[PDB]
Amino acid sequence: MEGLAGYVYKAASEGKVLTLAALLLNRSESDIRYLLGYVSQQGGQRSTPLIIAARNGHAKVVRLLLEHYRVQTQQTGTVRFDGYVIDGATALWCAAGAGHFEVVKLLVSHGANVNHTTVTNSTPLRAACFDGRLDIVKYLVENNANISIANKYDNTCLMIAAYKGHTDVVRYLLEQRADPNAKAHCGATALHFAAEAGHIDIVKELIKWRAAIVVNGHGMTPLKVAAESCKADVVELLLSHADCDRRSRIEALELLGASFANDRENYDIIKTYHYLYLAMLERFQDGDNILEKEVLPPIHAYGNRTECRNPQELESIRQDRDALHMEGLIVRERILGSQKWKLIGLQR
Amino acid sequence: MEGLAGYVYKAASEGKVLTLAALLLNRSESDIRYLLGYVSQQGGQRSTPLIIAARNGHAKVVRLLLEHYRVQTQQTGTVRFDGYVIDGATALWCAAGAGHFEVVKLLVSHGANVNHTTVTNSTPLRAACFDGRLDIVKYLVENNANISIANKYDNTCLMIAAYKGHTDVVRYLLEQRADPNAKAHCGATALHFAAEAGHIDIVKELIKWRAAIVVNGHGMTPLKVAAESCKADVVELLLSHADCDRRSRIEALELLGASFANDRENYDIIKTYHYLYLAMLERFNILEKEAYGNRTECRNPQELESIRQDRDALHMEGLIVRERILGSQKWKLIGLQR
Repeated sequence: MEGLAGYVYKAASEGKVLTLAALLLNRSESDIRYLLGYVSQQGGQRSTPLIIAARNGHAKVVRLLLEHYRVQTQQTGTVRFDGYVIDGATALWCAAGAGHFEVVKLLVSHGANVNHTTVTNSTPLRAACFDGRLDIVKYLVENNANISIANKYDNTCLMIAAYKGHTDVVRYLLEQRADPNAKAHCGATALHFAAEAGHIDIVKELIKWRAAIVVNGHGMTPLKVAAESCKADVVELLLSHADCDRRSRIEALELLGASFANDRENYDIIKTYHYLYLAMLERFQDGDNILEKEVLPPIHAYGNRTECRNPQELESIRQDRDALHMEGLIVRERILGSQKWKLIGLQR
Repeated sequence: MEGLAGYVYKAASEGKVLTLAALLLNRSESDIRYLLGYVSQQGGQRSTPLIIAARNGHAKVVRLLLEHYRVQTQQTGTVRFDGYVIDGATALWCAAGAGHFEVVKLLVSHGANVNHTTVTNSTPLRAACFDGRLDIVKYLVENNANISIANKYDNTCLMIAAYKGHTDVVRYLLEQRADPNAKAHCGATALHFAAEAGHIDIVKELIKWRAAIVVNGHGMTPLKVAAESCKADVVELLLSHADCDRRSRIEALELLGASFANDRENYDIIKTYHYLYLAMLERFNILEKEAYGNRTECRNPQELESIRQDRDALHMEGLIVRERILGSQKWKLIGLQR
């Protein structure tokens, strides 16, 4: 009966409804309950015939197990998604993460908990916003998915939708009273992830929904992380949308300019100089009260190398591909004072 | 495990460095990024273990988190100082404000941005002048802290030092080429604040550095602000020291007198009559005076004498001349925050 569990999982995973039905016919429901509750290990995943079938889109197998062998939707396995290992995953969760709307439709109609949480505390709803499948998104919340359950890292459906550019999902969740101002563990809001990824449509949608402007846990506003991530269009939307002060306008322009320069041989030397110079023009608009650039402390000075402190010194290295890379490094340290921890919270 | 986060925060709170260091022994990298980035909500404050450590002076804990666990000095929180909510406060901003000197250069030496601005554009420099801690002030300036980074209401570190009466910090700032003539959103200069608070030693210093006596947002010179704040020492200095117009002398004295008669049940009628009586000592070519109901300003000294003991009529004469000369303070005070 041990290896009989080998053939049940094979037939369910491959979608062979007629094969699976034959292996279960005329067996005790002590053995039937044993076989459909067996957790197999194969492609790095531990799951039941219910889960692997749901994960693979095999609806006729899912319908057979649900309504004919009366399998509990509660059962949880551990699956692989986007390189991540996800413990405590239900068949509902897998189905929503792989875009199997009719697998999701069956499982719900047989009473599956659409708010069941993985060990990552990820929900079927979250798994669906990850992929931006708005049809599954609308259906789950229509069947009472809590749009406010964040993952272990306090990351929200709205956050990951905003990060991956799913405009339609972002707009929908806000219509469903999603909280615009929730803060993840790192402190970012949905506006931070949208800005950092360059999705200007979602930036517009977030501000039109009265999204608050805040700093994350490292002193960064959406304007600043948009500038560090070199999202020039977002930077120039935010440089006028709010009433950011003179100092905020200069630092965004300088962080933006510096961010263009990191791959030393190939960066656009024009756009680097262009945003660096626009900042100094602003720094010098009044010839009497000049916003002088801050000097680095002596114990952190870049040797005999100093930031250009006037328009002419900047024009002096305008064509020097290497000197402008040096400038960017100084500007970023003079302003910005890892990504692994922010990526793990954006996970499905 | 989310309860373990709070235990690490509690340890960094009380400076209990050793029970903290052990709470992080034998632990994953993913876990410490969770435990050392965890924003805990104690009271109205939101802060990480690095920040409340620095806010409470526990240099033992800050170096533990900085050197052993690679916590970035850019960690920002929200903290409560002097009744205000400060967003974007770094660990170095908190230590400079709560006067923790060896924590400050611990952080600065470890590369903490000395010119970090909070959401209110407050700097670690300003946080230290507010408290008048000259040793911390000079250490930041010697590490190139920009003296001219004013807060979002244009309040300079000179201004706050003057207002809070920190004399030796004022003159040190002026020795470092601080612009004495800078104006806040109120239109007020360090001289105005010093006058309003009555710090005669700082009022002397700004003149010694040739600050300008010009009007503010309410159109009032530091002379007139010192007299409205009932600061008799500095009004007498500002008249005597300068070339000041004679009408400036009738006006400063009259207003100084009227301003002592606010709390009418318990105020100095002796001082209210005194200053009003010197005002007409210098009027009565006799310079005459510039009608609410049936109550007009006192003309003759016989009229001022006839109410010398009427606690109420002097109060009314106060309100009357107070409006003749003049005719709010909330955004001035908000700008004077840390």
